[PDB]
Amino acid sequence: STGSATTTPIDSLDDAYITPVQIGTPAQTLNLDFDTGSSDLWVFSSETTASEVDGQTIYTPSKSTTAKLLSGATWSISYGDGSSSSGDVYTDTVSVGGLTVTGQAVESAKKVSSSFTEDSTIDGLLGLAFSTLNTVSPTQQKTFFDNAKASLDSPVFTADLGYHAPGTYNFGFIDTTAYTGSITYTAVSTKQGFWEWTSTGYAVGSGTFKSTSIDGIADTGTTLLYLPATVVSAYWAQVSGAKSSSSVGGYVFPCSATLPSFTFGVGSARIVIPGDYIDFGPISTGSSSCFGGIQSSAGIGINIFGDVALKAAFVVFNGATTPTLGFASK
Repeated sequence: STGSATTTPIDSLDDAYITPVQIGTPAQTLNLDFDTGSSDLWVFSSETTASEVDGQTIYTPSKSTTAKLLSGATWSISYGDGSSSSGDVYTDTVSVGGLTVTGQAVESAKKVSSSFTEDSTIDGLLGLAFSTLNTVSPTQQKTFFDNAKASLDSPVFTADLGYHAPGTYNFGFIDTTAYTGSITYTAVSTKQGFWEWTSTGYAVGSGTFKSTSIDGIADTGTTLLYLPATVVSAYWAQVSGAKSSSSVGGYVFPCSATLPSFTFGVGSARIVIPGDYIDFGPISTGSSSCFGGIQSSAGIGINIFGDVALKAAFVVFNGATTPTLGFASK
């Protein structure tokens, strides 16, 4: 089997991407944030505290003839941005782009933090990291990809995120029309539960490539590109007036600037992030200070190849017995 679904930016900045997902019988369609940096499929639901729902579409398990309470199971998750959610668990039928999994753990939110409430466009998350990170207790649950893997034509999914435009998540096949050149594959460590790999270096604009190993995660659920402070300083030094602002929370730059590109290495190959992808617009409405799309990871503990980087590539998440990542230009 295969599946193919369009993913759409939630706003004009590509702050996140939503993909429609069918849950239950009859289908209830919710727009979920596919997140290769976590491993829980959770949804706003009829059980979510009413004051914490503000425009999201909810899953109502009592209206699904295939929903079953997973007795005793609870979940609770906290994300790198400080947001969180928690609740109980049902199993139900879940379909993405024509690919159907029966018995998928659907984690029903009883509580969500303010950032989720405040984002009316995201009805939940669909985790695509390794199932060892799944938070369901006392019986850890498998991700949608893990449950589908054996049925797929090939044990892979691909992320093809658009810049200010829709893109595609495919399951079970590699669309050879969706990229240019060849796909370069690189090793993955699953030791932290992430799609963790080592970039071979970087360049700023037309500058010379610096060969240096940068360990980080391919994370579709993180908006920006978070890299070591040395790398980020080298980037922003090429932008007149750019500075790191403690009050704003990162590097800002004059909105009048033209940003240079940023290149990252994948083995001997190179992925080029155009400068425009690094512009996240005014820090507040009407400001001439703009927020940068490349930020320091120094306070995180891990480097994160978020959407800013991944949207410049066609990315293969290869879930073979030894997982690997592939990147192609497009």
